[PDB]
This record gives sequence, C-alpha cells and structure tokens, in this order.
Amino acid sequence: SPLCKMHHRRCVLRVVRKDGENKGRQFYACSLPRGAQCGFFEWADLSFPFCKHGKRSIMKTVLKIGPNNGKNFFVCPLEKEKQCNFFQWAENG
Repeated sequence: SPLCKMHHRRCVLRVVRKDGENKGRQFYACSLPRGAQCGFFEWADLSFPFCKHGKRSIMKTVLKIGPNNGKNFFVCPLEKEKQCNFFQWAENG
C-alpha cells in the first residue's frame, strides 16, 4: 500500500464521496495524534498492480473464518467466469 512521505506509515483508508473524476476512489490519509500529521494523501489504486488482462486489480476482503480472516487481497474486477489466475495478498501489518 502507499505511504505518506512524512511518516512512511499507513494510517487510514478513506473513499472520495465528492463528485468528480475521482468519485468513489480509495485513498490513504494520516490519522496521527494532534501535533503530528501531514497534508499528504495517497491514491490506494497505486497499490493495485495490473492483472493478466492488462487491467487494474481491485481490493476485496477475506470473510471466511481462519488465520487469514479480515486480510485484504487483490483480485480481478471481471466476473468469476472472466477473472484471470491472478491473486495477491495485501499488507496485513
């Protein structure tokens, strides 16, 4: 995932609710305590590599109980029958 340039640390993930070309995009922001923060924001789309179709991957979450429950992963945005054999785990720490 991307990191802000000031703290080199992932802090929180937000979604753009404003309309515009970036409507619905995911981005990281700082959630450090008062006194420390940065006005840097990072597009979370940068964390998704290309998939085998030459299209951006998207984030989904594991809902199945197990040691990987709650972990996020990257998969293809096409439907199950048109997905590529491309899967990547996202950082859980």
